[PDB]
Amino acid sequence: MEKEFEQIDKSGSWAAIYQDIRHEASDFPCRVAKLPKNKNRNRYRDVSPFDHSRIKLHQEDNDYINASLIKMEEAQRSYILTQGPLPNTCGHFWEMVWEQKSRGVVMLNRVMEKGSLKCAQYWPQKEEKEMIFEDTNLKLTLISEDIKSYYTVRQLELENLTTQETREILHFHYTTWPDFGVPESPASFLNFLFKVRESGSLSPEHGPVVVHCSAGIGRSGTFCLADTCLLLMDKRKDPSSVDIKKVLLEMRKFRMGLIQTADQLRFSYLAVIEGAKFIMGDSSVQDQWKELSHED
Ligand SMILES: CC(=O)N[C@@H](Cc1ccccc1)C(=O)N[C@@H](Cc1ccc([C@@H]2CC(=O)NS2(=O)=O)cc1)C(N)=O
Repeated sequence: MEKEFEQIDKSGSWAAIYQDIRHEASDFPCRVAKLPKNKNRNRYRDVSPFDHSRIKLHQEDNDYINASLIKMEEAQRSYILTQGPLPNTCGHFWEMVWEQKSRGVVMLNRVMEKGSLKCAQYWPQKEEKEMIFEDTNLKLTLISEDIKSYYTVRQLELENLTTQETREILHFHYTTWPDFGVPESPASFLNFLFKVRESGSLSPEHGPVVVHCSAGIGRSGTFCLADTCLLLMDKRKDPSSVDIKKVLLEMRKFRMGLIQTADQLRFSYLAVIEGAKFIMGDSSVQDQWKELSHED
């Protein structure tokens, strides 16, 4: 992929490669997302979950949520990519986290971006102001948060009011990744991803991590593509066979539009090439990424 990257850069063909991918991308029915009754459960009329991979709420009322299960078989990791919840779907969103047994939530957007609301304020900002979602009977409380220069890690307590159970949910919020944009640098991106990895949120012992931005495809796709590619090059006899474009197409079989710009695709290569340094044997890179990320 490194020789690929150079040749692509050299030829100034990113937009061409990326466009080929959009052309080859799977096209699956999204009937349920399109039902008349779910119009208000969709943030963007053009971003919908495929029927075969959509996450189903365990409610007879209406089991719909704009969320997709990206099940990467070879990499042995699953991710749920969903849109930034709407004012009326925050209860659904947390019902999904409970039901799917997720341990962590990765937010890659801010609620307001470029003067526009891109996602509801679905978690409490103040410990004393917990949130109650009456429709799904859940309760969410902020226990503590650890704010860094470009991301914030929150410790939340989700309580299922019906069953009296409590679970700790880790919220990993990347606050400076712009819409249709790319992280500041590969190190800052990788320092964030590895933070998520180290927390244990991505382990098979837990349900799929929930990843989202505003539409749940651009930034979310980038994050997931890099993570998956890094797992692949660590599992394969030949760490060089990993084809980023092929992996992305694999992911697009579960949710549409993953990776929204040719530059986000380029950034994914950069991110994976650098991350490979850790995969291939040198753990020191991690410590180096933290320095370059300047989280303090
Ligand atoms: C109101 C609305 O849905 N507007 C639609 C346009 C539309 C489509 C069909 C009919 C009428 C209007 C709309 O803006 N959709 C958005 C969908 C969309 C929103 C946000 C992104 C973001 C890009 C990124 O890097 N991260 S992300 O949160 O996935 C990516 C895609 C768009 N196309 O930009």
